[PDB]
Amino acid sequence: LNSRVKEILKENTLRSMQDSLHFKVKEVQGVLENTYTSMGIVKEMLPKDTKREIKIHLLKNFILANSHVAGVSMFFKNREDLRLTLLRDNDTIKLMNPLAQKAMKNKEISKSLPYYRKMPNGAEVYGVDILLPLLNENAQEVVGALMVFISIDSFSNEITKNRSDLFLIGVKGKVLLSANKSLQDKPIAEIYKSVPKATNEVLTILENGSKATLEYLDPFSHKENFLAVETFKMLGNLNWMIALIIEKD
Ligand SMILES: [Cl-]
Repeated sequence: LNSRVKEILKENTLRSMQDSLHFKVKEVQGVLENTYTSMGIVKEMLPKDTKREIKIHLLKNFILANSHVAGVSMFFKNREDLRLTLLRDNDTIKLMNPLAQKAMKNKEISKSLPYYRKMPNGAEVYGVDILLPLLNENAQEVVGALMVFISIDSFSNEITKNRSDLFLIGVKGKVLLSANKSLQDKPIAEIYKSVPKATNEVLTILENGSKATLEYLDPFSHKENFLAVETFKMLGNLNWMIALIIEKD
């Protein structure tokens, strides 16, 4: 049978891979729908006819209350006095946007591309911004806006601490985080040039927002791998995805 069973063994493995991965994905999700809420609080309170001294603490608290959050920032249309921008030194520091606007012009909220933000010590952090229009007591008029800078790098906790077999992949297939940092901000279609059968199945699932398994010769290991991949809407509409690889052995 050694092939009848090599094939049942395969099934056994991919099943538990997807089980594990599905847990890995649940993890990373609730770490952000917690924030989007622990956030959200913030949206309603801030635009209160309260004071700059008040709101700072409000924001300075919400950063502290969300590890993977690395900064925030505030605007108010003609009340220009109310600009400010708080970031990560190891406490917060105060330092010194057609999307922010755009989502005011909506009252729907939006995200950005991943990008690298230089930080008060000098260090550059990969992250996305999450915009959040600020609106009036009646909520038919647009006040200012908020901006929460989510460190993608902060998720090495979930992604790369003591394992190195997971990948976080965001839009059109750009590796967002991975044990090897050479890959951050490069798209899978070029990292894995060698296996378009594979990257086209991954880019497809990403688009459709689903899960699958498959195999590919890895170009770093030079050996065949099993791959399980699974998606989730990063705000709680477009997908991020996590990948879990296992060398056949
Ligand atoms: Cl993304």
